[PDB]
Amino acid sequence: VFESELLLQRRLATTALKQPKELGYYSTNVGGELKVMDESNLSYYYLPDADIEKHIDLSAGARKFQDEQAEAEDDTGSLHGLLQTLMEYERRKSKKVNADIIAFRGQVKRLIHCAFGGHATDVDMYVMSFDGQLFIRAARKKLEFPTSPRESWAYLAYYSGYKFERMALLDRPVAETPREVLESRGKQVVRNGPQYKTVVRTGVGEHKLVLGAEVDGIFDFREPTGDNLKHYVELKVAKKVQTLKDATNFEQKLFSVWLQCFLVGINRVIIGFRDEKFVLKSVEEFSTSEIPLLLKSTRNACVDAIKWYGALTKWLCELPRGPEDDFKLYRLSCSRGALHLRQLHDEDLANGDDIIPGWFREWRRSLS
RNA sequence: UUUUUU
Ligand SMILES: [Mn+2]
Ligand SMILES: [Mn+2]
Ligand SMILES: [Mn+2]
Repeated sequence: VFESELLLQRRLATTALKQPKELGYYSTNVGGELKVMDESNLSYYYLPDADIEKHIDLSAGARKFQDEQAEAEDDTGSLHGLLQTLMEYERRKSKKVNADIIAFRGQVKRLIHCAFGGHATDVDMYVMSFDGQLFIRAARKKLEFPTSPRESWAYLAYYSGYKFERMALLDRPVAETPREVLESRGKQVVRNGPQYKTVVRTGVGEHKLVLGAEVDGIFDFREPTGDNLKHYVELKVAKKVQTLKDATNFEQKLFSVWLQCFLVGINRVIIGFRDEKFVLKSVEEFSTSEIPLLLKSTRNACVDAIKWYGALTKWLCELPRGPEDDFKLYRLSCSRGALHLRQLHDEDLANGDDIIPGWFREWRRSLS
């Protein structure tokens, strides 16, 4: 329990970020399908002006949407896919990855965000120490799906995100896509089961992290034998700005998508702007490194976030990580303006697969 | 994917 708490206004004076580097990738689907070092679920961006001129309705198909994530019974916070891909990478070099924290981008994002307007309740994770490193996972085994009717704002907003993915992405590059396919994206059923994730090594301050992140597609082209961070794009839906209150909202979405992308080196953002009827009006591309300067013309928010990020990283890295500390377990939360760490005594969580599975523990021993 | 007063 030693450094049990970290105040949300704490800041490290160091803005130093590492160049993030792609280590690996993997494709998943509900029903436990995992494919290590496989890019099957990586999509390609294609949304021509001609398509946008057709007045794309991002609420279309909401009633017949197959919510495969909602229907699945699977552990959405699990590190299993990440660790498997990591194992395979370490197996190439026959050597543990050099890093302090192993986690999902989404969870780190939530950690940073809770100092800048993000909900404190979104931070609810486990930290387990093992082999000199910290393993961090969402505590929740399943996400919180909107349960209101499908004609509701809350449901349409939720769906539109996936609908815009279907209208703006392709399974393969344009050249390799049948015409029937290019011209009928409006008809096709929207899915959320299939995912593609990158696994990246990055850093802030003195500390290095390994982050899994879900990736929306390739913007321009893929390098089969190179690092594809620079080619990835993050897709996002936002309400068309026409009022002072819209603008402030959009500034938040910008800061937020900047959190989402800078963490793992994704430099391309595309935002589909909708009206209140969920009709797509236009699309605008942004470069991630540009967002902080854009926000400056509205704030020092990005620089502070980085200082916060370094503070919480060094704070978490103060947890004991020596040979006697294997399988210690902690709950990480946010409340009353601070982050909290609390050691746990739950032998079933610590000895089961929920955080670090046996096959991975066994793999790391085989290395010492 | 949705929300986040920041
Ligand atoms: Mn996808
Ligand atoms: Mn995504
Ligand atoms: Mn997206």
